[PDB]
Amino acid sequence: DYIVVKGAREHNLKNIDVKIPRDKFVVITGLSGSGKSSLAFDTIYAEGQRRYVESLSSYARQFQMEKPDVDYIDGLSPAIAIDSRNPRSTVGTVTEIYDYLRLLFARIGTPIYEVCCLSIGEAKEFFANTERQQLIARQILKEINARLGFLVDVGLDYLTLARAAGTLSGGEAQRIRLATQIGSGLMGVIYILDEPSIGLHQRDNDRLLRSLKKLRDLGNTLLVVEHDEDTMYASDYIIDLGPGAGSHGGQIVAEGTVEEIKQNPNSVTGEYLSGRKKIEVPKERRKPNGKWLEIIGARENNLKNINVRIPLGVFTCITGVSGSGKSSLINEILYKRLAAELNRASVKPGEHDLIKGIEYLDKVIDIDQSPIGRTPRSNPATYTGVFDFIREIFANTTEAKTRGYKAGRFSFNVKGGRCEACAGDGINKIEMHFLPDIYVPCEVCKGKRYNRETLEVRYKGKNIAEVLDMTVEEALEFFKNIPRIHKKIETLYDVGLGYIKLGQSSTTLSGGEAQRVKLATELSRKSTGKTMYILDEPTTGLHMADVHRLVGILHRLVEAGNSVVVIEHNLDVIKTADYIIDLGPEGGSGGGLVVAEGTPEEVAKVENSYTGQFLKKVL
Amino acid sequence: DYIVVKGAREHNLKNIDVKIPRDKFVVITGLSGSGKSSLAFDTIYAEGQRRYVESLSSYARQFQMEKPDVDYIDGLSPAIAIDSRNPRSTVGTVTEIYDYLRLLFARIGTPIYEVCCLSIGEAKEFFANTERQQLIARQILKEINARLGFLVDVGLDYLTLARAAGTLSGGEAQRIRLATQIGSGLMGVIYILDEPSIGLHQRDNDRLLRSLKKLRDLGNTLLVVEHDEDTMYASDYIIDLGPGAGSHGGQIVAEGTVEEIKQNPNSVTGEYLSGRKKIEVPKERRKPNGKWLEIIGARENNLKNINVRIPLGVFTCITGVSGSGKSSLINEILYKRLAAELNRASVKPGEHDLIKGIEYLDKVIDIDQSPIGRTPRSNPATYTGVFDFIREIFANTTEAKTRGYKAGRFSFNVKGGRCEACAGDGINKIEMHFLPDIYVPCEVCKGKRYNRETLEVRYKGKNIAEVLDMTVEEALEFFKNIPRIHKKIETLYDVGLGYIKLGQSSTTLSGGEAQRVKLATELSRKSTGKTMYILDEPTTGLHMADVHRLVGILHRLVEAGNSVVVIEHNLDVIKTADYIIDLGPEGGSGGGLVVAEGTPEEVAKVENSYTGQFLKKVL
DNA sequence: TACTGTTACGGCTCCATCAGATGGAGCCGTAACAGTA
DNA sequence: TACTGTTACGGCTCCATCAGATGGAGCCGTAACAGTA
Ligand SMILES: Nc1ncnc2c1ncn2[C@@H]1O[C@H](COP(=O)(O)OP(=O)(O)NP(=O)(O)O)[C@@H](O)[C@H]1O
Ligand SMILES: Nc1ncnc2c1ncn2[C@@H]1O[C@H](COP(=O)(O)OP(=O)(O)NP(=O)(O)O)[C@@H](O)[C@H]1O
Ligand SMILES: Nc1ncnc2c1ncn2[C@@H]1O[C@H](COP(=O)(O)OP(=O)(O)NP(=O)(O)O)[C@@H](O)[C@H]1O
Ligand SMILES: Nc1ncnc2c1ncn2[C@@H]1O[C@H](COP(=O)(O)OP(=O)(O)NP(=O)(O)O)[C@@H](O)[C@H]1O
Ligand SMILES: [Zn+2]
Ligand SMILES: [Zn+2]
Repeated sequence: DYIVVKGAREHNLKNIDVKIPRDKFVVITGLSGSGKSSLAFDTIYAEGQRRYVESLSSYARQFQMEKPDVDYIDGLSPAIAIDSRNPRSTVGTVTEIYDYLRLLFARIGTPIYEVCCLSIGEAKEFFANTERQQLIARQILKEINARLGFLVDVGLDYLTLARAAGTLSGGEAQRIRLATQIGSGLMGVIYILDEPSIGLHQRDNDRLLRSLKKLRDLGNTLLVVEHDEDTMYASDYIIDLGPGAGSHGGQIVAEGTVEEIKQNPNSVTGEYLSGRKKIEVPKERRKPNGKWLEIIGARENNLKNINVRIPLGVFTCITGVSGSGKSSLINEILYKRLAAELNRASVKPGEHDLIKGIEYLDKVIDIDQSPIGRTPRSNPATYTGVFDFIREIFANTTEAKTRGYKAGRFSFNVKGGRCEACAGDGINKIEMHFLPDIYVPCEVCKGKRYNRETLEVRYKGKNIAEVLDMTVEEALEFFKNIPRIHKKIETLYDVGLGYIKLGQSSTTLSGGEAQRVKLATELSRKSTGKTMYILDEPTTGLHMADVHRLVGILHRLVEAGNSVVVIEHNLDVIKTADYIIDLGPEGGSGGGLVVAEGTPEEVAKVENSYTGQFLKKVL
Repeated sequence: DYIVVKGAREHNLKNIDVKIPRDKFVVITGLSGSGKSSLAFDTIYAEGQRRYVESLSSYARQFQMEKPDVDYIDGLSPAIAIDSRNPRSTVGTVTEIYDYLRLLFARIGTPIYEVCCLSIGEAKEFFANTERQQLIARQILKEINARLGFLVDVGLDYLTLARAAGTLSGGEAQRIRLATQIGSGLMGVIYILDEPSIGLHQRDNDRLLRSLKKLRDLGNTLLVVEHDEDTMYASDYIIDLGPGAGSHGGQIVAEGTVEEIKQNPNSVTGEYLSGRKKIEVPKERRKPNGKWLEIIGARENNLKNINVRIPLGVFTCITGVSGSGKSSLINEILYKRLAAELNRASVKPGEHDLIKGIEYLDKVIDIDQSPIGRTPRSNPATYTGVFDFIREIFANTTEAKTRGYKAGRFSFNVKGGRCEACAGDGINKIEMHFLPDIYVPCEVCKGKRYNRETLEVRYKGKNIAEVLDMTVEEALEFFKNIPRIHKKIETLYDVGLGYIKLGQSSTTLSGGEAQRVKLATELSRKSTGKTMYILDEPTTGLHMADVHRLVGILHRLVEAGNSVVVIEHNLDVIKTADYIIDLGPEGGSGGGLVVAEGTPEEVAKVENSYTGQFLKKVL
């Protein structure tokens, strides 16, 4: 009737104990980097999967989850966790249809293109329209029909089998994954969903919530990690972590029904839910000053030759259902054209007639939708580009000049100035042939990543390792005088990473922390007073407080005289905009035209847009 | 609250529907080859495992269970099914201790025998008696300690790591497997145990029942297939199949509590439980006539130089705990010595001083404990040796003489007289690269396994395929005149296989059917009136009716003037014996001496033997 | 003289055990060139 | 003349995809030899 976890100390958990009810819809909420993903994925899912698969084949197991740093878990059950630009990965590989087709052509084929090029619906119709062949391929046909039906019911029936999954839209891919993993008709299995509401419109989120409720009604336990109010308002239990983030959080703050979290004063999530902390709605929207940017005849992806006008110098939001061509309209055409015109980028734009008003701008800055790449040779200091300035600082010291050390001698990724015993990693690489790997600190350099000769050179009494092993808040005061490093550190501090260290490995970063690192890196660049900001889904993996910080900095940038366009599905960002362009009304071939356009109130008055009705309800 | 199976037609199931309660101890009983193993293992376990692992890695899945021929299963949960003389398989490989030791020696070893040669207890004591080594091998040590503790608690703490698992006793190996598979502390998992009471004494069965009840109290479902009264008397639900075996059974006869099965008149299991059908206890035991067989100074395995005397010409049973040296005393010494003395076998006997009374015998016949080997090129006719006589019959026909066909032309395992299209298999070998294989009948020979030229030659109006595709009951009348084939078929009929066909592939045979085939093959040999029968666990995988048939034929053989020794743990066989030799009192190094010896009443009067107390309670 | 026991050899089949490689992209570091203020 | 945008190349690391081999034993078929009645 419960899952009792005792002595949970994985990552940043401060030896906490929880009692997660069974056969219930329970969410895990908190700040970015607070401990939700650790507590759920790295402990409960890991223990359940390991315990189940330990009673299985050893070779198959080698081809499981590592043991968490926990004392004991009671009431555990087998766990399934739903939770890349790869050219060699298409719809057929993900849905396994391509494997079935290859096997069928190898077995009963008579010595392909018409099936791969055909859509899901066309292929299903063709399949539905000597008995030895049927006897041989009865199971293949049954599996093909089941997979096609699941994909059609997932809301992505317009896709083609030969299309690459790297270019696949977030909503369609997420729906396909949910249909594949949820459709098993099992009972007594704990399901863990790590942020299952990314790249999904409100209607898609509602359909996913209905599907999850149906799955839970079978007699399962739903443990989802969510940041959206819609998900947390449709659950019977909430486990709130915190009270802060990073080393300042990792313990349970509040627990219970959403009303209990609302009444709880120690929970930031409850305060943001009730309304004690809220994003202020602008009383007076910024009216356009006559400066407009027009694109005529969009013909990229599912574009139906539409005309849209985006004002310059105001807050602009792009809305619509998943697959409605928001990215195709904004990124692939506008960003590429602006980059080619201004930054002299050698990139080919999308299919369009022409764009007016380009001369009104002077610079373009963009944040795409792809996540960042994780590597142990990177940290926030290297990612944001401030590490080069810090290395120049350390090479500008009198000791560095006297000893001849160059600017590249203070980096662990370049030989000649790093601990050669650990190859600059800082820890050894002891690995197990058939067991999860372990981390052992390197005793030659004691984890400082630099040898004695490098650490001898000190700037203001601190060597490179000390400044790498200290947080952004301290670096704000340490580098106050010098303007460039101060600006970069101030951007990192304002984006919300005032607790993280400058040398934390990116592989250990959370999704929200990496997202905020990317946002700070892109927004730390110089603005000339007339700049075009194109943000594509910036509030992903971000709590409402981080969303508030991002909205504040974006509005400060807008007030500085620049223009901002945000492709966001979040109502908090949408309600603060001054001009909303809506696309749709359906994903795929069913949409690609402007359902509505205007100020948020005008779009809300529109009775056709789903976003219009959602905005009317919100306002 | 239930598992609903509809349209179950795997193997010999006649499209039946069952409602198996959840979170209960439910057994599946019936005759040998009735449908228990199919219904449980091939349907419920298969569907549960496939449904769980379909939401897992594709490559790992290739390195699952085939889809059963069922309509739908409701209320399913992930399923774990507990259910060879391999020199390259020891205790370390089964318990995975050897892999851990090899990994530890590769990682922290300083550039083995003392650990492999040491027992489990010695190794545990040694392990329990720079911190970098402990940090590196903390998980390895924890896993080693957990496995050693589980093995010790399983009741097999005296074993050595270097000992081969092929020579491992049944009780110790079964206890180790149960400890390994049961110790996972999971909840909501269906456990399927296929005959978990083979090679186990009554005390070991009781300890296993206690362990299974403890495991079920966690909130799991126990679906065991059992033939022993002790297991079926400790369950809250019984699903009895039948009413016959083979093609005469496969449907549900009775279901409910053991009292309901007792009161049910249509169930054979209930009739045997209540006492309507029972094995008659001999009123007057066969007293020895002075003929005795003495072995002095046994020194094989855990033998403590004991003296035992086995009478000649009476029913003798060997009892004792698992590992008490029953096989070591009887088989390895007596059978080898008798074979070398009489049959001129070139085998080396065990370590003993000498054996008296060998000249009193004239022949030795034995049935060992190892199961039979499964191959698609064998059937009961080939296994029992009657196929050679049938082929000689078919080569003795006038058509065979006229056409020149030899005795080997009527076998599907020899080229030149078989369907070369299917290579004598009778079906094609269509295989899937990553899917379960399928069977397609060969259209060249229509499944008759023989070409037109071979099928032209007919004996008494029937060709070889027709006589191969007909049951033993028909073959009893067909071959009535000829004495050798009549004797072999009569042995096969009396052993209980009056429904099976003469050409059924052994790979499709059940455990009880293969066991009875082996018993018939060994007991069909000629007896000279003074023969020594050494049966080692003959009533394994056999229902009480098959046990009754075997007891009847054994007692007829004894009354014919021969001697029989049975190494059996079954009380039904034991209570009908005339002289019981008990070994023990503990398995492994803790036993190897005669706890008691005498008639069943005298051994029952003994207050030290566990078998004595069990016999006293039974009588 | 035939039936029955053994061994011996050739060919076919099942089962437990051992214990990854590759192409694509993303990131860090350095170099080079051009526009602007 | 310095700051900031781009491209271009070498080296390091993560992730999805492809889609078994071997030694041991057991069984069928045939041959060969020996004991017994
Ligand atoms: N190996 C590690 N050592 C120390 N801290 C770590 C380690 N790995 C992760 N952390 C930190 O632990 C905190 C919790 O991370 P995690 O639990 O994965 O994220 P989360 O709370 O689900 N947040 P987010 O994904 O951003 O919504 C973060 O501040 C991480 O930087
Ligand atoms: N390379 C491509 N070629 C053809 N069609 C594509 C391609 N990439 C995406 N599409 C389709 O174009 C439509 C719009 O996709 P896109 O505009 O990228 O999504 P989006 O609006 O950002 N939606 P989402 O990411 O879910 O919020 C969808 O039906 C996609 O499947
Ligand atoms: N492929 C098949 N086609 C037809 N009959 C089959 C096939 N496989 C197995 N059988 C028969 O189906 C019957 C049920 O076998 P099975 O269910 O495996 O045994 P069981 O009832 O558990 N008995 P046992 O193991 O002897 O205690 C037996 O008579 C088998 O010979
Ligand atoms: N080859 C061997 N070398 C040494 N010890 C052995 C060997 N085979 C078995 N043993 C041990 O000798 C003891 C008796 O085994 P054995 O007499 O073969 O079993 P059993 O009496 O038939 N018991 P069971 O089969 O469970 O009913 C056990 O402790 C075995 O582990
Ligand atoms: Zn080092
Ligand atoms: Zn054929």
